[PDB]
Amino acid sequence: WTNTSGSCKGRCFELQEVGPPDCRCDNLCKSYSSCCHDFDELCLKTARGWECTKDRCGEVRNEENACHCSEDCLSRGDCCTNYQVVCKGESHWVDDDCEEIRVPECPAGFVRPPLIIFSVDGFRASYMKKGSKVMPNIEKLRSCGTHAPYMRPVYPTKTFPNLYTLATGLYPESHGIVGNSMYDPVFDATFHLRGREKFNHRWWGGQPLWITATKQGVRAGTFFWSVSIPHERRILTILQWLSLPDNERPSVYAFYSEQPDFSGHKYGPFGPEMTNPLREIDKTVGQLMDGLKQLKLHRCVNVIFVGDHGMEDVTCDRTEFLSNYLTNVDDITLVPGTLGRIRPKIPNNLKYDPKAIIANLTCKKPDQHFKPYMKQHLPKRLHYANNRRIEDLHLLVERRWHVARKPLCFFQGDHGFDNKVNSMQTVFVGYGPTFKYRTKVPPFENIELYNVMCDLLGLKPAPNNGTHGSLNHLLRTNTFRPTLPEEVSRPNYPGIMYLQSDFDLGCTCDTEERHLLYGRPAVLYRTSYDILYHTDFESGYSEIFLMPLWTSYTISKQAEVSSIPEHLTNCVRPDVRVSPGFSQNCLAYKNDKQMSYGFLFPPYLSSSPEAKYDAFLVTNMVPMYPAFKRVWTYFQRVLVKKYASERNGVNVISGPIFDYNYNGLRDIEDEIKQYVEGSSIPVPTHYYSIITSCLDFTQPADKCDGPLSVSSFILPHRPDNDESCNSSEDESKWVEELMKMHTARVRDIEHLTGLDFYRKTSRSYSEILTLKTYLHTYE
Ligand SMILES: *[C@@H]1O[C@H](CO)[C@@H](O[C@@H]2O[C@H](CO)[C@@H](O[C@@H]3O[C@H](CO[C@H]4O[C@H](CO)[C@@H](O)[C@H](O[C@H]5O[C@H](CO)[C@@H](O)[C@H](O)[C@@H]5O[C@H]5O[C@H](CO)[C@@H](O)[C@H](O)[C@@H]5O)[C@@H]4O)[C@@H](O)[C@H](O)[C@@H]3O)[C@H](O)[C@H]2NC(C)=O)[C@H](O)[C@H]1NC(C)=O
Ligand SMILES: CC/C=C\C/C=C\C/C=C\C/C=C/C/C=C/C/C=C\CCC(=O)OC[C@@H](O)COP(=O)(O)O
Ligand SMILES: *[C@@H]1O[C@H](CO)[C@@H](O[C@@H]2O[C@H](CO)[C@@H](O)[C@H](O)[C@H]2NC(C)=O)[C@H](O)[C@H]1NC(C)=O
Ligand SMILES: *[C@@H]1O[C@H](CO)[C@@H](O[C@@H]2O[C@H](CO)[C@@H](O)[C@H](O)[C@H]2NC(C)=O)[C@H](O)[C@H]1NC(C)=O
Ligand SMILES: [Ca+2]
Ligand SMILES: [K+]
Ligand code: NA
Ligand SMILES: [Zn+2]
Ligand SMILES: [Zn+2]
Repeated sequence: WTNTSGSCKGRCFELQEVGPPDCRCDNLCKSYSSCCHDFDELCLKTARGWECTKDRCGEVRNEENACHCSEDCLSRGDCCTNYQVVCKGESHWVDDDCEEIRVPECPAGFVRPPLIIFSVDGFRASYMKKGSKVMPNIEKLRSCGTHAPYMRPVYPTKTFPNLYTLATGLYPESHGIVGNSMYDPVFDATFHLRGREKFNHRWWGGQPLWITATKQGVRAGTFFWSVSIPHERRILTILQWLSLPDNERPSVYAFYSEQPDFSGHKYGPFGPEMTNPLREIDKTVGQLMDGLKQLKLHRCVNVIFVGDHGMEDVTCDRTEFLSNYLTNVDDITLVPGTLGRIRPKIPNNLKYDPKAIIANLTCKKPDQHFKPYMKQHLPKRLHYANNRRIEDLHLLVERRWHVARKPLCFFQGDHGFDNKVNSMQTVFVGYGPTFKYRTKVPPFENIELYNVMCDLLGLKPAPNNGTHGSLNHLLRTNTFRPTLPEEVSRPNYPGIMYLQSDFDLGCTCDTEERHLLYGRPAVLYRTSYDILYHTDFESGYSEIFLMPLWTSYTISKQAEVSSIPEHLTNCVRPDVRVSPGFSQNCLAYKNDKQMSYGFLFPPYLSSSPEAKYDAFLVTNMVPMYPAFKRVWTYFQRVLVKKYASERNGVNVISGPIFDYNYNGLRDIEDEIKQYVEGSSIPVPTHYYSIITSCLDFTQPADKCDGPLSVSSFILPHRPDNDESCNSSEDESKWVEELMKMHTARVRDIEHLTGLDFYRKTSRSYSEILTLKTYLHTYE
């Protein structure tokens, strides 16, 4: 029971923690029906609106007014934000020239620059192009501070997963808010964006910034605002908190606006009706900045202007219905719209038939505007599988479309799609003493921001998925000095210890400086492996997994592609430096009716026939389904050379990935669940390739003076090409399309392999971290 007879007098929006029996006077009080009886009366005044007018200057204070224009308002901290402009002849902040802020200029008693996070819902990155004609305050923040052209949200590109990712630095699969709506089979309970279940703490994992701050003795303002509280009151409240005594004042603040998302849904992102909401948000930013100027804080505070996701054109006329594909959709529950998650209507309904459902949803219409995936087959870059709240069956929906269960307008916009889709990208601007001045930075992922906010606050971040230091380039100071991980396993460099006669493998056959331009990868786990040198490639061959952890080679732009001769079609040779016992055997391949093999270094790119025979080495071989071979051969034979030509040479590192439990992390031996028939040769779930060149394409890759350029992939190792609806055609019609979908960051590959790349370069470690987080999106 909470005793609501208490009073909020002297208590409005108090930061003090207040539990029942006591009644409350904060933002959460309504959700808990715990407000004091006079909360709305005392704490939510609205009289006279939010702006001083000339006729109010030097009024006697009426405590019934929403804000004040009396002479004493400044000392008390409750002036309307435009008081000085109207009453004292000052200028709005937006009308002042931009001046670099080289160090914080903070009033007496401020020990560090406060951080204010200004989040806007559904703010598409491209809205920024509207510029000062529509958003003069925001344009000033953007042009004078540090901005990215866009910031990449997490999937699904909806509000709750993204706001909580901003707060935690975690992927949804890790923080647990995997959708605006979700079912947890262990709780047997359902979470919705609207309603009370979401208030239960059991849903929310990781450690959000406000808790990190609090635990480390840094005080936070609210990070939740009741929907009933107007934006003007949110801003006034923040400004009032900033006026508090040194011993009460928070260091970090959050503002949230539900616009322009609401209007985007109603009118679509390109609607003329979007101008007004955008003007309104700008006016709010203006109130904040004017208010800060009144407090002499406008050159003291760090401000982050950040969105949760973008907005796409989606109308009623573009809806796929599952009832067109499946016979009884009333027996399933679909989380619908811009994504699909399917489970039986009755939890654990035993007659649920997922393989039959997937088969009926696979490439059944030529223009089909979604694609079904078991979650472990989703592109690894989405990091969307390792959580019990994520249904096994997922539908990745085409941009501009919806998926609905059945047929049984008012909306022209929506979001939720694949987070590399352009329309889903959102905004980032940082302005203030700790950010750079008039600086543009490359796009980056929202998972990175938690570390930076911790930096801006002097906090040590909880473990998260950001790569700390990858955003140091946004900052004038307070950068984090990263340190290189220590290698855990040093390699063996084995010479010949055997003879061809030594092997009974079933086969028949009738540098470091040049091929590892950025140094050899460090192995960050305990294992046993051999460095193997060759004319055309180097590898780290694992004695445990019976194949390379990595194969590294450089291909000049002028490099010549050769065919493989018909007599060498099935040539596999023993490797005299590696024991027969630590080798794969071709008998297993001849014997497995479903699994073939491929090579990490492609024979096609041999320097010479003598060298080409090295490519057929048993230690360059890896297990590949014929379906995958269609992809890999096209990549090895055609694409690698094409990249070399377009990029002026490339350095390639390729290898296997084992992630049977789909947690995005290197499997231990125990976790591997498939082997070549009759053998102990483990089967990769994916194959990766990291392709690097000189950012300045005029320089060849091996002669690169400056920054690097990288693209990487994590290709799923599957027994069929059902994912590619056009795979019956020549590889030139579908393989690249598949590869683009499975683009990846180097950092993703690092998690999955336990390797550390780019350890020997002429660039800073921070620059390299940025490179490792880069994602080539093909948008
Ligand atoms: C992104 O970054 C995160 C954060 O570093 C990484 O996630 C971590 O992975 C490691 C290694 O697998 C896990 O270590 C294990 O920890 C558990 C004990 O963990 C419990 O206590 C910790 C610490 O307080 C807590 O964080 C954990 O929270 C998990 O479980 C909660 C209760 O169910 C849940 O509410 C919360 O959301 C989180 O669930 C997620 O992780 C679990 C696995 O723990 C997973 O089953 C679930 O689906 C979610 O993904 C938990 O109470 C020990 O038993 C082990 O010995 C081992 O030490 C961390 O627990 C895990 N941390 C978090 C917060 O997820 C990711 O790997 C990284 N991803 C990538 C791709 O790099
Ligand atoms: C709810 C997220 C929980 C915690 C994360 C909090 C903060 C994250 C970091 C920085 C900025 C601060 C944000 C604080 C947010 C406060 C208000 C929180 C939720 C309001 C939710 C809301 O109003 O959603 C509106 C819906 O139209 C979204 O529906 P969709 O359009 O379908 O996604
Ligand atoms: C709920 O709150 C009211 C307000 O504080 C409490 O009312 C006071 O209670 C004591 C009774 O011993 C009186 O002396 C005061 O006159 C009351 N104050 C007012 C302004 O009403 C009430 O006690 C609380 N209910 C509880 C504790 O169950
Ligand atoms: C998958 O689609 C096929 C239709 O292509 C469905 O087959 C129908 O099933 C009903 C009863 O099961 C038969 O009486 C109809 O004759 C079939 N339709 C056609 C056009 O042949 C099948 O039911 C679907 N499977 C699922 C799981 O929805
Ligand atoms: Ca794994
Ligand atoms: K075979
Ligand atoms: Na196919
Ligand atoms: Zn949103
Ligand atoms: Zn929305």
